[PDB]
Amino acid sequence: QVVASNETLYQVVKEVKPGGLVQIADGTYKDVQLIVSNSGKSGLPITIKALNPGKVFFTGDAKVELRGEHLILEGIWFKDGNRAIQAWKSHGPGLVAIYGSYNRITACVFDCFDEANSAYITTSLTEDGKVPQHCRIDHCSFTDKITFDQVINLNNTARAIKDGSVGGPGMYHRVDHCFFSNPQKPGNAGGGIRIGYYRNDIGRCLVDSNLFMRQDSEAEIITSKSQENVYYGNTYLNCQGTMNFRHGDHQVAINNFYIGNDQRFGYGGMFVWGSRHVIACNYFELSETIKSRGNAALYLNPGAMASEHALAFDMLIANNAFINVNGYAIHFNPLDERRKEYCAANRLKFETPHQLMLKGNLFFKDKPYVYPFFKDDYFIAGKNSWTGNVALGVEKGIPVNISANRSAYKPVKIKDIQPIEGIALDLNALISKGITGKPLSWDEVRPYWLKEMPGTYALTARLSADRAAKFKAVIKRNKEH
Repeated sequence: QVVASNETLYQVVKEVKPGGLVQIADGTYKDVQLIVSNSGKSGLPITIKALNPGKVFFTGDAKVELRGEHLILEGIWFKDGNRAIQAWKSHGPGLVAIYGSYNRITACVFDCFDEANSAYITTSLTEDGKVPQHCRIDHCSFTDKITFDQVINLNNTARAIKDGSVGGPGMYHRVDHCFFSNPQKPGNAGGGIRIGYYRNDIGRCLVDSNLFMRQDSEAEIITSKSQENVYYGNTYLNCQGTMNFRHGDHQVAINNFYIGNDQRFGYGGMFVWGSRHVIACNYFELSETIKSRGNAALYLNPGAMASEHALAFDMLIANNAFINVNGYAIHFNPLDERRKEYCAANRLKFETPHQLMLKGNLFFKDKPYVYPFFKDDYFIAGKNSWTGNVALGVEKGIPVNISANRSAYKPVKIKDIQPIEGIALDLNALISKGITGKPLSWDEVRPYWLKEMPGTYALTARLSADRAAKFKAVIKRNKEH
């Protein structure tokens, strides 16, 4: 039914049956506490949506909890928030917390909600330990987030000092067609998306067709902290950070576009920890790279095997293109001084990237940038294998024999890559085709009912006076007194 107030909303949701449809009348729902405990059924989900998306706003000291299964939240605009700053925390449930499996949140807008630290959307474990699975977050816009923690957290474990060989279960969630553009916070303040927490956690989540435009929250655009996650067809435009395989081996990044097209900031990028990854058909064209990280497009982490800063080794880097990157195409030992010290302080064995299979990659440069294609201060003959790559425009930087014949460049056929269980993608076929399509635009991801881009950071790299003030206050109270 049609509800026009928080109370009637609460009541109808408490009575709604599988296949039900709850439509929220045009208006503002202030301090709304939407708790959905009932469940829809496969093929008969319960849909809660604005009667007219774009005219329903959830505001104030609000909160949404999707606890049942087979639920759908659609066409809601979250703004003018006021949650208590002393009641919410990073690593806690998000503004919208999904505790049940098979749930979907689509065509919703989150725009500089409030000052309470937390993610905007999270999948959270119930107090008894159950892990949500098969959820989808799509066609949602996340802009001008001025609070700590990621925009989205996909959890399969509770935060703990850790490292008991145990690991979290596979989630099988999907995040697609979303828009992320948020201002830069100091330090490890939470980025765009986090999946899992430690290397023993299994993710098997699909993140595809998302547009990150000036997603500058922190150093990490995406901090993938679980095994077997697949990142496909995502566009990262002028983002001050890198898309990372932070914890967990065997991760996949295929046909993503990393583009930096101005000189305003340093952009990225992918920083890779761990082994057995598949990094293929990605396109890197960065006008400026990140100085603090080593000025590169692809960073391969030096360190101790399977540690907190897992050595990056034994992986496939194929059919990628590094076009006019103003920095190294590939840095083989970024942050090595810090990593060495870290290993020494933890009695770990410091090692450097090796057993890398670099096949059919294109490295090209014709602009007046000064960086050779590669940096490997620990180069050892034969530690890595190079086959079918092409490089021209600048010195390579390392003693490797590579074809300079561009007209003969051809992506390589790969056919021994096992697909990830639960994810319907033919990895061998996708890699073999080479790089397809091009960067995604706003119209290709925006909520069907939304015409204009919310917020101001994406197009101006600036926050309004009111939002800039709140942002400083948030940052200030989180720093030493």
